[PDB]
Amino acid sequence: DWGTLQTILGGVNKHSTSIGKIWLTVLFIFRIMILVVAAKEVWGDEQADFVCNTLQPGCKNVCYDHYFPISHIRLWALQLIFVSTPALLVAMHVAYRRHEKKRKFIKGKVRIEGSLWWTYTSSIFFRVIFEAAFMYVFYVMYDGFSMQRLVKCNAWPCPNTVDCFVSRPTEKTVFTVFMIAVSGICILLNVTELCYLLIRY
Amino acid sequence: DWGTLQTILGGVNKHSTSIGKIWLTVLFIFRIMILVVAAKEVWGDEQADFVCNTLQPGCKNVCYDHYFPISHIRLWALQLIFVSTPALLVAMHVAYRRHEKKRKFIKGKVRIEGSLWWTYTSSIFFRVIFEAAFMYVFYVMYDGFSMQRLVKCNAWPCPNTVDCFVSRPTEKTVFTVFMIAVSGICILLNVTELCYLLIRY
Repeated sequence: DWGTLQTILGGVNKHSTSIGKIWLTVLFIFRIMILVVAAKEVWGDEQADFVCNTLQPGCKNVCYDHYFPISHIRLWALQLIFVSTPALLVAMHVAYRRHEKKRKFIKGKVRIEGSLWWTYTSSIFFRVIFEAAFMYVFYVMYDGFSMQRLVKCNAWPCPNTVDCFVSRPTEKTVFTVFMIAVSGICILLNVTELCYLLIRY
Repeated sequence: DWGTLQTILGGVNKHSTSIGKIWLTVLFIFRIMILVVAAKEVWGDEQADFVCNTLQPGCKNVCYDHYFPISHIRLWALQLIFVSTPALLVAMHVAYRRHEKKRKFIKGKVRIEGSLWWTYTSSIFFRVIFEAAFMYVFYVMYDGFSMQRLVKCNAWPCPNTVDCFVSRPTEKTVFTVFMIAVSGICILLNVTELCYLLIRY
């Protein structure tokens, strides 16, 4: 039930008029499509085919870890999770509060644009707080903007400075580009919607 | 030319009357016979079949060394070398000084019993100084009087405390007994001759 149901509440009835309402969510899908291709495919090798040229037991495991603390595809994953949260927390805040107020005062819209159009504004703030909280780590945590073919790893139990080599560090980067590019694009659409709610107040 | 020539000068013409003159040298031969059996036969394995249960590169080499600094058969060897030295230094001091004084005053025995029976007394002192200098190390250097089946070796590059195992540590000990026993026997005969030169002065 992954993706089809998030839209049943995520793509709600009739919220705003900016052409960036759907655009942002079409990417949200696109962006989980690109990742549901990367993950199971290019990262399986991450640990397996990660070769350290040393016979020294401890080394290779320590050399992956010290170098791949939260692997990319689990970061990408967490991103799509956190940045998914505001989207579904709001949609949850709506289908609850709207169903509630309605079926309670029918037997016995200033607060529909009040309560909900307001939490949605802070959501849009949250979205870009996350989309940029990770975009940050993904750029600061991981030694520049990509990964090299080999790394020189000083992991504890290696003898002095040893070599190690990653698997397909280009294919791995390629997908770090797209996912970082679309991570920026999906930042602007998010900030344009935070901009439009700063223009008319 | 090993053994047969040391006797040509070692077992000289007519030195003393104690029945321990030949006895000591018959052992000297016996003792190089037992060692010329041990060495090439039981010690080849020392390093080869010395097994340390660890995958840790440095370890096994360091575990032999830290534990077998001057291997037994090279000690035994050095013994038979040093304790061989006084025997052949004297015999050398004789066949030289005797050949010299003779062929020099023939054309133009108070100093034969003086010079030579005196250096021979200090030789006998030297013999038992060596025979006991090593007998000492061989007992102090090597962790008791024999060797265990396995050792627990803390050699640097092992992970913590590792096991290792020696080759035929009994056959190795067996020959440490004989060679240490005959190292004691050959001490007493040496000291009995230093005793007989202390009795009549």
